[PDB]
Amino acid sequence: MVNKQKVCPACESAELIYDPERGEIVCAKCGYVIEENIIDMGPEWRAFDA
Ligand SMILES: [Zn+2]
Repeated sequence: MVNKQKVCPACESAELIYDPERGEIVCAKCGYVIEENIIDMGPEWRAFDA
């Protein structure tokens, strides 16, 4: 994260789009993802025991 953080830093295409299946947000132009891990709590997904 650096500066505003939005749009496409790649192609200059401000149209992005969301991806609820992965938790992603991609470009609507070049195809480029932005982030794809929109979470940080970790209920029951990492580490296992008992
Ligand atoms: Zn783009």
